[PDB]
Amino acid sequence: PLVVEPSYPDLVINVGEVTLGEENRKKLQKIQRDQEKERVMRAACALLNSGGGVIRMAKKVEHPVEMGLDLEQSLRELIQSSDLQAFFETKQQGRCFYIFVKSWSSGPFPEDRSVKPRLCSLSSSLYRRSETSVRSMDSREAFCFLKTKRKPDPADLIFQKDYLEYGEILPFPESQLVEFKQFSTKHFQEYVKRTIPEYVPAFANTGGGYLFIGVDDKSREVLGCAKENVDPDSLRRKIEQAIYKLPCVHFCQPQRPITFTLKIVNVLKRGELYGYACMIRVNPFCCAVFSEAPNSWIVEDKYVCSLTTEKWVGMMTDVYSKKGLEHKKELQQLLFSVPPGYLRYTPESLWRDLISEHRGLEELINKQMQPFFRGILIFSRSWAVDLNLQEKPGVICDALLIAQNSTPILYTILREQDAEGQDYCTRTAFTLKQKLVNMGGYTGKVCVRAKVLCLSPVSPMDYPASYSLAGTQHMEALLQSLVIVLLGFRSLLSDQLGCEVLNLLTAQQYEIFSRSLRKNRELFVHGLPGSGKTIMAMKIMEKIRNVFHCEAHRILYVCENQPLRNFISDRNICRAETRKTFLRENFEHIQHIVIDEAQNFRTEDGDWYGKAKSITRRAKGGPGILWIFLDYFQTSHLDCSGLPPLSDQYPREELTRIVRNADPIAKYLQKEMQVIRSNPSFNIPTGCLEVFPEAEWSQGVQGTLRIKKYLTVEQIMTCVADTCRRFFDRGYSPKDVAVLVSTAKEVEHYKYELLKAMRKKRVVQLSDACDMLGDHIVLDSVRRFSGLERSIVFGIHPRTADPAILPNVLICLASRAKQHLYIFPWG
Amino acid sequence: PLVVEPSYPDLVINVGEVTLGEENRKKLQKIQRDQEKERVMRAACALLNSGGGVIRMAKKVEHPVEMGLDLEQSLRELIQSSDLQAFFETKQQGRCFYIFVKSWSSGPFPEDRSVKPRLCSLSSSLYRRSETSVRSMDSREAFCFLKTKRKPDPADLIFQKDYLEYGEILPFPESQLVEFKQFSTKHFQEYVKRTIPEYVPAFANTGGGYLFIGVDDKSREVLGCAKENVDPDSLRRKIEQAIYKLPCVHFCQPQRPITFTLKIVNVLKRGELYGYACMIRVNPFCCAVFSEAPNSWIVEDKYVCSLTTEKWVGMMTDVYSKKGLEHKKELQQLLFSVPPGYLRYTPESLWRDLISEHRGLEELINKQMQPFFRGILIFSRSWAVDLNLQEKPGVICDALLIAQNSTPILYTILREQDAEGQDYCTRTAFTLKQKLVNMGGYTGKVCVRAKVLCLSPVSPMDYPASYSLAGTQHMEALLQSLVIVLLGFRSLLSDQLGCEVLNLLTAQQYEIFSRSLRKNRELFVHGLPGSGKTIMAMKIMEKIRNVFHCEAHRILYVCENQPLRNFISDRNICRAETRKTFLRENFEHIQHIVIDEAQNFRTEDGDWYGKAKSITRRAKGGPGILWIFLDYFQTSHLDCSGLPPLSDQYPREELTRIVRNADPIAKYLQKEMQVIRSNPSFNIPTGCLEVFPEAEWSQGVQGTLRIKKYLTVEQIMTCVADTCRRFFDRGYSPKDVAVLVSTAKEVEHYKYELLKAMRKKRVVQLSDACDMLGDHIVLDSVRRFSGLERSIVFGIHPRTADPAILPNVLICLASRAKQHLYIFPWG
RNA sequence: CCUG
RNA sequence: CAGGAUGGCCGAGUGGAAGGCAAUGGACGUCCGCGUGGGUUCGAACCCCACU
Ligand SMILES: [Mg+2]
Ligand SMILES: [Mg+2]
Ligand SMILES: [Mg+2]
Ligand SMILES: [Mg+2]
Ligand SMILES: [Mn+2]
Ligand SMILES: [Mn+2]
Ligand SMILES: [Zn+2]
Ligand SMILES: [Zn+2]
Repeated sequence: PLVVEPSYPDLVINVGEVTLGEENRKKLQKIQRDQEKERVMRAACALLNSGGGVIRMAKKVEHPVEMGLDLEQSLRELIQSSDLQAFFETKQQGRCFYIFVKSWSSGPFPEDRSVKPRLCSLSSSLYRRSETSVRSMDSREAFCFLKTKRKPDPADLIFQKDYLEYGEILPFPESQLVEFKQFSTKHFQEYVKRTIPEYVPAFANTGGGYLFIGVDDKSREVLGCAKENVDPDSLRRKIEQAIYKLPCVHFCQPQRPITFTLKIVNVLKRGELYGYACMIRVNPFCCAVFSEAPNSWIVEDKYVCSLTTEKWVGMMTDVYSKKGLEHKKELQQLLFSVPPGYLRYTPESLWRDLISEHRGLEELINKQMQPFFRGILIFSRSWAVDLNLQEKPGVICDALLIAQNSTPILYTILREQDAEGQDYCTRTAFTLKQKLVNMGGYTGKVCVRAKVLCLSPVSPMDYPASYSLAGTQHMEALLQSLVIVLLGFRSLLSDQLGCEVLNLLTAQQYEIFSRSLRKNRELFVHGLPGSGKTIMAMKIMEKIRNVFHCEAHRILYVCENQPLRNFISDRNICRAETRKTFLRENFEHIQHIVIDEAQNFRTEDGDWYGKAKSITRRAKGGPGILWIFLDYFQTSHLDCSGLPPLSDQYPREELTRIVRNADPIAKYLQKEMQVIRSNPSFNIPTGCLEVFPEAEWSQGVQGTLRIKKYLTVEQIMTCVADTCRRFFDRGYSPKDVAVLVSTAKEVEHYKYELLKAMRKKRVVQLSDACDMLGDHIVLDSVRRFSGLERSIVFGIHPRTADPAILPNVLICLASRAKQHLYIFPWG
Repeated sequence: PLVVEPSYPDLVINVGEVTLGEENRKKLQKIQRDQEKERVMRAACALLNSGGGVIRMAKKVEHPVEMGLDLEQSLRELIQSSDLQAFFETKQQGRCFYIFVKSWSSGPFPEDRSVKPRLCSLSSSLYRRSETSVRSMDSREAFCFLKTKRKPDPADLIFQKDYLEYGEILPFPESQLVEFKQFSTKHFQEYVKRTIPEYVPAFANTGGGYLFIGVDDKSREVLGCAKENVDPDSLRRKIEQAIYKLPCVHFCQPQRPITFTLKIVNVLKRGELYGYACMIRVNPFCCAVFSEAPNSWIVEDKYVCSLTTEKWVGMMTDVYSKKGLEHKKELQQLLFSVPPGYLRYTPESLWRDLISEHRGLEELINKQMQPFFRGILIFSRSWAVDLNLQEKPGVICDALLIAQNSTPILYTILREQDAEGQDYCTRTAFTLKQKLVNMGGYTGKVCVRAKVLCLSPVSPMDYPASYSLAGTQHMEALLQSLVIVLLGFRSLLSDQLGCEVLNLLTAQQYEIFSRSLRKNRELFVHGLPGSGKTIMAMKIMEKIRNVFHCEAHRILYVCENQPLRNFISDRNICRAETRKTFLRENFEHIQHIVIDEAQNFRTEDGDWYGKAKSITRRAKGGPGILWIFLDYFQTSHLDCSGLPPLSDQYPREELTRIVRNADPIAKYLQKEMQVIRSNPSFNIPTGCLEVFPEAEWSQGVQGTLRIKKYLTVEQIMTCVADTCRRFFDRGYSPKDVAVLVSTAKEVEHYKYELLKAMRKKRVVQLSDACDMLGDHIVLDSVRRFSGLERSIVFGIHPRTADPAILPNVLICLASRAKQHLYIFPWG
């Protein structure tokens, strides 16, 4: 049999002894030549259908030889092209001959999904009547045939007869619908058995036709087979069983069997019976009829296996991340930008951590990277875990090199030499390559070379020169496939990519939303939880500056909360102030005003709404911009806010698509908003909450949502410390974490008890929400964090004085977390 | 040389006497068999590349015969498939054998435009190196190869030597870069000439390589050619000339020749000169190299012609109605809807006119149409003129039948029998079929039969059954192709299709525009001329009814002009009134108000804007909708309108895309809008006209723009009556025509002056603008017609009493015409 | 297509 | 799974059109032709492939 050799970072099939050279292969018998050809073609088909690999065959001579014309032609028939170089490249060393196979189709969503077939095959086993001949459908023909089937006569005059005269001349030739057959007397019955499988499917697949057995092909005479040698009823049984044995597939209901008419008619000579003529009429079949199982091969687990008929049809007709697929080029430019003239190390934070922790690692890597002038080196604690494999103790780190004039190399750094190290690195490189093709959709020639290194002071297969990354185009295509693969697993780089995907989604929505600036002066923007409301507000202020040509200090932003204004003010895109500062101080020189989280405002201090109306109207270039962002789902008190009635808040723009939280958090927000819909506060006008998230919208970003009820305070706080330490080990920064509690009065207690457990985990700085620019964790209340967001958020013990306010708290909490959310409720 | 038979409504190629049957073609000499095959294949390739047709062969025998397996296989190679049935169908009667060919690729923009090649070929003459063999690229391979080219070693050790030894073994085998060839024993220079085109193109197309002439293919021994047999310098000259004779096509700058190094090296024998060896190193070539001109054929005029290298490459590497193609399904369902169970005559106005004019025409057509139980019969004065051909006097009408269970038939009706009648009908049917395929992009099997009929007292081919329209899908696909064909010619149905295209464009822009109904309550809609402002106003009231669930009478429409008020009222979508009626009567029962042409309102009667606000913002379901449609380019007077200041007119929508006038009219509108902007009216607020139309927006609808300056009143009126009579003869209704005058005081004068000429033309009814439903030519002033549209507009002597309005009046005139605009300015 |  | 198909007929020829019952396939010394169509070869009846 054929089995993949496991010691390699690639699929490598050993086919054994093969005779190579056309002169040598001409001296073989037909049987042995065909058997060696079949082994090699099974291997090449399997590697084409499974992401590529290497065929290894032992050659019986020492000197370089050519492949042989018959093997060449079989490879050409496999790829349906004379361009062998595109998929097959051969090397030979000593007594070893290697063929390097590229994948046929790469990824779940190739560009050519409707253009080229999913699989290569040795044969499709689909036959078509092609005028007077029967021909087998190549992969492209069969692809088109099934793609068509999936969508939602004088001969009959002869067939109607109940007897035939011996020597009768039929008045029609063989044609698209007619086929005449004659057989020798002794073998007639076995010849019929072998005939049915090749002509019945061809008629069924094409439009039907008549198969006349007992008619001379050339003269069209009726001859039949002698009575003594044929039993009509046994013949009928045999033919019918052969016909029903044919494998049929369906794309419809009802899935009825092949329909045909079988007639065994009498052949009369001089008025006496001589023999029997068999006539089959084959109606056109609704779907595809195979003569047998297709001859297509794939690698699964470790065995080269043959696809079944149904699996083959499924593949020939029909976590993957489409947001990654769509944004791959932008994401690659952001994270894995290829430097022009030096080797880049990423992530820089993880690299610095590793070099600080381990002595001599810097020198080791620098010495190992001398040959590679340009490219990128991507580090990790364990690429194995990054790919959902098992971790190996003793692995300092893994690094993936993607440099010019080199193949991809996966380095594994060990503290001390190990026997299992090379196996671990090989498994990791093999998985990485298979993902780069089968998930990342890479269509080039790719290999990952596994290389173990030891910090304490089988040969590698040589690939053709076409497997080396020759420059920017290849490196960028491979890094975009790497982006798409990383977005399918949980890891530091997959989390950075997910954050950038969220940013790109927000930018799309903002481009849709910013077209209203030229159309409005007064606007009430009703956002939903996690709709980017604040990001739109900032980008709108920038757009106002650019369009109206007014200086930044002429644009004003008003919010309820000090942390939020602090955050907005540090942008230097406008003047930012609070409701109280706004109501107190004078702003006559201000032309444009933006107001956010207005539903949290209060009427105690004064009529901020009227003040802003006046300030904006008295602007010189007509009335200025007065945009009031608000979200009633995130209300923070039962009092009135000073907003005009719901019927007065016009014109309106609604931000309904969730673009700021990953998929789990978004689903949680969607579910939880129904509680607020069920019981809203009385300060909320009734009809406002009848805004619903877009049903067709998803973020396509992975995240973590964990509910950890039934725990005590010290357990919560130790768990938080453990999780933060794990993230910091994986490479996250503290400035990606925030801890949110019910009220600002409990902030001091929870800070103390968090530092009590953090002093065991090597970070001793917790900051309030009023500072967000330093590299430290943020602890604060849910409410004081309104308008801010962090990648990882710890939600501790929701609590408020009034039931009428409690329902909001879960939404106002979960909406603060971009990717990872941990909830610790009371119980 | 082959020629098209001209007596047919199709492309028919008569290839002469052909031997058919496998048993008959097996008895031939190979030369005769191959010559017959070449003739048939040239015909088939030409018909594939030229829209399809028929090949006629004369078969030497009386009885039915299969085509022959070599002919079948050549057709399979031609279409690169075994599905011959899709393109080739064969019939035979007596001593005639027909092959009906379907077009390979049809239409200017096929669905498969970028995936399948435009041409079928007998040979591409493009060769690629495939390991150790040279292979010709089929059509699909050559298509992909040319796309790739269009988008923007141990052998060298031997090659470096300057002498070799007889019997030397070259230490490397043949490979993708190396070819071993022996010299011929007989004719050496001729052999080298023969072999250079076989190998130099393949190396040049596939990365270069080495060709060693004089090296045994099997033993790899150096043999060379005897010294006395060839002369090295003449051999070099012959090789270089053969190389430079190779056709090449470039897709790049510069267009450099083929690059190579040619070496003739002495072949010693025991240290003495015995012979010569030829070494060619062929460098990779930037573009395609042909061994000879491609073997592809096409029907040009009356000749079957071969395509040149450059014509073939252009065809392979790459009026028409884009909007027709985009909306063909909707346009077909509007105009050419095919009913279930009865034959439909269209256009019915033209049909009625024809039967009224001619005695017995109804009887003739109804008699002819008995056989057909379903379909559509499309009449015309002259389908030949519709298709840009020449008219034939004596032709009553042409009808195009498209009925179930029948092929298309073009009928020509003559008053009296004529010899040229059948020729005229055949030429028209040929043009129609070729257009349906090559221009309308029909991909099925199509033939248009040509029949002549008379009102007073070569046999057509019989097409396969697949050429008859089986049912709804075939009839609809064909009618959708006819839609695209018609939209490229100037005719009555083409003008109706253009009107419906403008309606589809308006509906799309309205789908964009109507999203503001949820988001605004007060809206100022600023439309440009021809931007469909009134259509939006009507359709948005239709939407207000559905979205506010109120009855129609709750909506109020207010405009300036009585004709427009009437046109709106007669639709029963709302209550419609005038500004003057509005400012007097009671309307507080109203919830919603839409104001149109508000720029033309006047202040002297009252505060209409104040009344509108007051009525709307006191409705029960909150403030009502108050949308105001205005167009500052279409200002009719220089006084005050009563609108709020431009700085106040928010929120604001803009309709900047012209969707109501054909392309010439729209361009003329833009050119006049430029004049307005250059010299704006003073009563308009300052920044209004800085609205600009969509730069790239086009309607793709053909129209008529004619300016007949320096005419007299008599000439103008006679020309108007003459053009009206021409249109009415062609089939346009009177109610497609409007005659517009500069001022209303001239209306009765010009009514008299018009009837004075029109009574010669057999129509007696004119109408004022206040009746747009009557089937009459509307004569009225530009001012009174503002807000109304008609297909044909006659603009007479436009002018203003106050100079500023001079270009505004021209714009308000032009914008009224949908398709045909005739202007008669001042002398 | 024929024969074992 | 093997073995076949040659000129008028019988039959010899597996890589440089016998013989037998003056010639006794053809197109224009080159080429095609040994069931048909292709391929390799400097060279094919001869080797390879498909088809009948
Ligand atoms: Mg014989
Ligand atoms: Mg023999
Ligand atoms: Mg032959
Ligand atoms: Mg020969
Ligand atoms: Mn048969
Ligand atoms: Mn060779
Ligand atoms: Zn079915
Ligand atoms: Zn070039």
